[PDB]
Amino acid sequence: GLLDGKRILVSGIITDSSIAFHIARVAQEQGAQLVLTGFDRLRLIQRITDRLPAKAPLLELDVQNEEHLASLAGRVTEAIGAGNKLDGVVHSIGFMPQTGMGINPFFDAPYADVSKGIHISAYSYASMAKALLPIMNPGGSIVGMDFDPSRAMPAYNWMTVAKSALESVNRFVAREAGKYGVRSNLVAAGPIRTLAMSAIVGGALGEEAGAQAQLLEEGWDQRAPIGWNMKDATPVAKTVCALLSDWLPATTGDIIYADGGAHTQLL
Amino acid sequence: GLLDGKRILVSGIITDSSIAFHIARVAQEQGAQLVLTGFDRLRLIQRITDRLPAKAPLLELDVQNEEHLASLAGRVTEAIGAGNKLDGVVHSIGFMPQTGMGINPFFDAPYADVSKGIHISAYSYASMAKALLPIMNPGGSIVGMDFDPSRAMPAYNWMTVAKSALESVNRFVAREAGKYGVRSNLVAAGPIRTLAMSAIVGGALGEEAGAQAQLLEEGWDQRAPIGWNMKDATPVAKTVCALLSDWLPATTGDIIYADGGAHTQLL
Amino acid sequence: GLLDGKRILVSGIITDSSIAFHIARVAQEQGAQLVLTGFDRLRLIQRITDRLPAKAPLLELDVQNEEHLASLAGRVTEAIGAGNKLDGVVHSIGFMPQTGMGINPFFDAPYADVSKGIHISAYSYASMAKALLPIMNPGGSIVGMDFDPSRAMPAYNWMTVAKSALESVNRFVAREAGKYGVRSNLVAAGPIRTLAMSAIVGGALGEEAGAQAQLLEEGWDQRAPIGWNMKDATPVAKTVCALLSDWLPATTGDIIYADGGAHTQLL
Amino acid sequence: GLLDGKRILVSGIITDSSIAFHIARVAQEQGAQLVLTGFDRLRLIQRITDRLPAKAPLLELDVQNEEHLASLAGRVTEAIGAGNKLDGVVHSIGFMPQTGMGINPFFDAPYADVSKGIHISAYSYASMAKALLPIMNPGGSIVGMDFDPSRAMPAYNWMTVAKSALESVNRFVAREAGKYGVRSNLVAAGPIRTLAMSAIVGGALGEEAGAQAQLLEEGWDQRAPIGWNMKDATPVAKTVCALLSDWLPATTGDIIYADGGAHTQLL
Ligand SMILES: NC(=O)c1ccc[n+]([C@@H]2O[C@H](COP(=O)([O-])OP(=O)(O)OC[C@H]3O[C@@H](n4cnc5c(N)ncnc54)[C@H](O)[C@@H]3O)[C@@H](O)[C@H]2O)c1
Ligand SMILES: NC(=O)c1ccc[n+]([C@@H]2O[C@H](COP(=O)([O-])OP(=O)(O)OC[C@H]3O[C@@H](n4cnc5c(N)ncnc54)[C@H](O)[C@@H]3O)[C@@H](O)[C@H]2O)c1
Ligand SMILES: NC(=O)c1ccc[n+]([C@@H]2O[C@H](COP(=O)([O-])OP(=O)(O)OC[C@H]3O[C@@H](n4cnc5c(N)ncnc54)[C@H](O)[C@@H]3O)[C@@H](O)[C@H]2O)c1
Ligand SMILES: NC(=O)c1ccc[n+]([C@@H]2O[C@H](COP(=O)([O-])OP(=O)(O)OC[C@H]3O[C@@H](n4cnc5c(N)ncnc54)[C@H](O)[C@@H]3O)[C@@H](O)[C@H]2O)c1
Ligand SMILES: Cc1ccccc1Oc1ccc(Cn2cc(-c3ccccc3)nn2)cc1O
Ligand SMILES: Cc1ccccc1Oc1ccc(Cn2cc(-c3ccccc3)nn2)cc1O
Ligand SMILES: Cc1ccccc1Oc1ccc(Cn2cc(-c3ccccc3)nn2)cc1O
Ligand SMILES: Cc1ccccc1Oc1ccc(Cn2cc(-c3ccccc3)nn2)cc1O
Repeated sequence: GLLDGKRILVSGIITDSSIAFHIARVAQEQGAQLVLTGFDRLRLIQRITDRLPAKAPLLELDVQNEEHLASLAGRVTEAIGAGNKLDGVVHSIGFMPQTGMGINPFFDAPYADVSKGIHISAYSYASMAKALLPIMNPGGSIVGMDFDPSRAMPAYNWMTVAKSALESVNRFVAREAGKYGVRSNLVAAGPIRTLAMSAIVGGALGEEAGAQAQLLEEGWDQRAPIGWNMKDATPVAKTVCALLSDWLPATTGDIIYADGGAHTQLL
Repeated sequence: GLLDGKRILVSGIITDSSIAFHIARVAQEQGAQLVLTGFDRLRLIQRITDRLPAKAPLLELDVQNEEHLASLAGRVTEAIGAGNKLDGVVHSIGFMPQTGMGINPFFDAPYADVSKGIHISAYSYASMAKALLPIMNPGGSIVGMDFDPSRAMPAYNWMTVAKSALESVNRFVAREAGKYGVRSNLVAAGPIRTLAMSAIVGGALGEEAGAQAQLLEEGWDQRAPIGWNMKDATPVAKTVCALLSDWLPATTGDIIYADGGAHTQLL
Repeated sequence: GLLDGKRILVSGIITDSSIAFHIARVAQEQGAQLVLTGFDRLRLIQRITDRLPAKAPLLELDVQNEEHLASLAGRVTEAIGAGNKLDGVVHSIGFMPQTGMGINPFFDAPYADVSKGIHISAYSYASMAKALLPIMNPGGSIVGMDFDPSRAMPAYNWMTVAKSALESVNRFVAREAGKYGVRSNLVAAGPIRTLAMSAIVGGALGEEAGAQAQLLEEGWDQRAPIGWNMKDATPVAKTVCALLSDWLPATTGDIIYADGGAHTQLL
Repeated sequence: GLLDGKRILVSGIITDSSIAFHIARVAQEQGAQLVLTGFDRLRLIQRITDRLPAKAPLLELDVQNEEHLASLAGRVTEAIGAGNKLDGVVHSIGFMPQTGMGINPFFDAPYADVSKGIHISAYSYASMAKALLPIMNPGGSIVGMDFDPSRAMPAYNWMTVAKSALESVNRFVAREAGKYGVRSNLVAAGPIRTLAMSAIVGGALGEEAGAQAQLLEEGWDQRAPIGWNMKDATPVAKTVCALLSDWLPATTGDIIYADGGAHTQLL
């Protein structure tokens, strides 16, 4: 059991296909005690989480609500029992208005919208560290989720630009985080079939949405030396737990690529 | 002459210390017929432009102003005579509330503020692109000003994150600018003491900021294999003018490091 | 146990301060049955390995010897018993003649000598993948030691170049090793005083070179957001064990930074 | 004219479709006094060099020839008149045995051949810099030819490794030419149909060469935001002149991308 002891916060669950779900599962399979946080559809996230191995707490956290952020360390400490601190925080959060995604012209998305995506997808990583680092033991990890925005691509539009700032924010978080002996990292996963995969990126594609298999399976399974599997999230979960473990103890402000090696290949 | 005949629009002039002032001057010397935009202190900017070698038109461009961007389309054409287009555009524009800068803590920066910075620092590259690309001739360049943000650093804080996104946006303009025959690039300059810079370097933004800003400005020259001068703005103006020219016709979505080679060395 | 049941070959031990030795000890601690290789002073190496927490077989491997490579495939299976195969291979091997290193100019190293360093430090990575992939299991892992050569530096000179090579070779091996079910990566470690290093650090390879040394070695702890101490190889000896394990299953051709996060920071 | 009165040494011409040939032509149009260096078939190079828009001195230079480099500064001074110096060096030199190219398996290229490949196409950039830096005026430029080696790719095999070091070397020539006030940069060009393309890459690629070649132009013009045409060598010739002129006066140890901007895009 790799994450034994280790109390870990885990945000961004919505379905049993949602990335955070498998991070949560694999964590529990390795002896982690969890605290999970939801957003908007709580009765529904609630139903989902019972499928996880252990009975685990569920806090509400709209990452745009300044009140939810203040009362966060509060609500958490009362869930793992005061005295005990957090060893891990997982940030699997993202949103971006459909107006700056897929076939909708890049120039046409308004800043009002792109701000919302950037607030949730990237800034919220720093605002969560503010909230949680206090209630964290030294040697514990923060892990956030990233998709390689280092090159531009069709569809991913303004979410590329957001994830691009996520990366930057993550290198500045690892400094504040290090003051407490805590690491801050992102995992750059390949594509995984989840809700956002199909609803956000999927719907904003419209007619040229048959692209999603050409582009993708082209840029990933074809490129990856060990193959990629859009239907298999356990790889990226296994990788997220490695950063939560003590086994990458000198890695911080970094990005790990769980993408089948596809960013290191051109063809 | 170099930019002979070409019609370049240049934004971001505020003083004669400003990067935009030099890009403008060096341009004019090479035969560029200009158009300028300023922001806020228009009468004060009017004074400074008359110091440039030749007289050039001046337009008001609040980059946050929805009206301005829209009419900007026309106001320019009315300024160079309809039946004439721009063969280049320079975006030397930037901002961040003294809270995502300096001694001011990284976490303390409110998103309300971090956004106002990003709106002006990064997004407005796409703003101007959509605004102006219709009145742009094939063969033209768009050149934005950038500061190497791939690594974190003290004080610069949320401006790094904004510059980090501005780079990602640059690659998504490159794609749309490509329709019209235009290249999109950033010149990553090293530091020049200006209105914005020298403010935080004297302790106005804290004594511990001006401290960390020495180590930067000094250690930069050390690394630069051909040296670095905070006071000479001419080489970056010269480099920006090279992209405006006919001489880099295979560069787009890309970044040119005009930093005296500093980013390539470790010590 | 982490490598519980895995049978890993570890090259490159020469003292009890070699990055190798620690990788091997930590690997043994986690339940990994081992096989080792040594070079040159084989008699003294014998002494060293015995101080390991477990008995391990020792093979001779002059990575330049085109014969040693040829038999190596077989000599190993002989050492773990036919019908058994390796679940991991480690490559902590490197060498550069004191002419492309130190007070010695960059220009003065002859190609004869530069090549020797490149044969042992870079090419010899594919050398061993060739020799060993046949006898490797699926799920297996290849890991070799890297030192961040993306930016140039004083003194390291040609070993810098040979790492830039080694980095590229790693991405190719990944393609070939992917055929057998095997990931191939590099742990990019910070500086460790491991004899090899600590030689130049005291004035052996010049006093001005040893000067430029501690400016790096200390410039590191300052940059590293969680700090970095050069006398402790246990953080990196673990990050190697992370890749050998089954917890990094989506990563190949990649480079992991166990450097205390100093490659992410500028200051 | 752009390079008026400047004296420039261009190596590695061998056809009228060689890249160094177009670099020569375009420089002369800008008004440069050239000095060329060929290799082996010096008499045939001579027939080709009269095709140039001017007459210019042609020397013999086997970069693998200890005598040639040794005499090199000599027979150059002699051919531009003494008291005069160089302002420009173009390094357009490359080679790798067919054994480490195309479909010829990667592990099977012997280090014997992989070494010759490096030395010539990589090391030689440093050994020429030594040869000429003495005889260069401050303000000059050394320029190399590079293919983007950051990600791996089919066929380009061990030549990816050479170019992968040709960069690491170029960052060390940068700081030794720093001493003399001279810049050292590489131009990463896109694919351009030349002799080497057809003989070494399309030669060691079997019957399926030319098929991958037609499919590369397509899948590059695609990725390029401003398109790309393999038959036109002009744009990369124009980019290398931009690096010789005064106009990128603060760019050294760096790489300029002349690929139509394809590396910044993923699809
Ligand atoms: N599956 C992919 O292809 C993929 C690959 C790499 C990285 N990512 C990133 O990793 C994460 C995983 O996303 P996913 O694939 O699981 O889709 P998902 O929608 O199932 O998970 C994303 C989560 O965002 C949460 N969320 C949305 N708005 C919020 C707000 N205002 N405040 C707090 N939470 C909010 C949702 O409740 C949801 O559970 C995201 O950050 C995403 O951008 C996804
Ligand atoms: N000073 C340096 O050392 C340096 C180095 C590298 C990159 N840069 C970048 O170059 C650009 C400008 O640098 P600078 O030294 O000239 O700063 P500056 O303060 O001297 O002038 C920059 C411009 O910001 C403009 N601006 C602010 N808000 C605006 C808005 N809402 N709408 C339109 N314009 C607005 C101002 O009007 C001003 O003219 C920026 O993008 C900056 O990040 C500066
Ligand atoms: N010392 C550090 O701080 C440091 C940091 C990052 C990466 N590295 C890398 O890690 C590896 C080893 O570093 P180290 O700290 O263990 O120093 P070390 O000298 O103790 O280990 C280097 C190895 O070179 C081996 N060697 C030389 N020629 C050989 C050949 N022909 N065949 C087989 N082995 C040969 C030696 O036997 C020795 O074990 C290298 O690849 C090196 O560049 C070292
Ligand atoms: N062909 C492309 O599209 C392309 C793209 C990016 C970079 N490049 C680079 O540009 C340069 C030239 O390639 P090219 O397209 O002009 O092919 P080319 O063969 O027409 O020119 C290459 C030159 O290398 C010379 N050469 C080979 N061995 C030599 C040696 N031992 N000493 C001195 N000269 C030697 C050749 O004789 C020839 O003149 C190389 O560095 C190459 O890798 C080419
Ligand atoms: C949570 C969230 C909010 C907002 C946006 C996305 C999102 O979640 C993600 C969903 C999928 C991916 C990866 N991805 C994209 C597409 C694709 C389609 C077309 C072109 C190229 C990529 N396919 N696989 C990354 C994500 O971050
Ligand atoms: C217009 C504008 C508004 C708001 C902020 C910046 C800005 O413009 C810039 C001005 C100078 C630079 C370069 N730079 C960095 C530093 C430094 C500072 C603090 C700490 C360590 C380094 N000094 N000089 C970059 C800019 O983007
Ligand atoms: C195995 C081997 C053979 C030959 C040479 C090196 C070598 O191995 C390494 C030893 C130490 C390092 C890390 N490192 C570099 C320096 C340093 C010195 C001068 C300037 C700036 C850095 N100090 N610590 C990396 C290595 O690859
Ligand atoms: C001078 C020299 C000696 C030896 C080898 C190359 C060389 O020079 C070059 C020749 C052509 C290119 C461009 N390129 C690559 C390939 C390709 C085909 C298939 C897959 C992936 C790449 N096709 N076109 C680049 C070069 O640097």
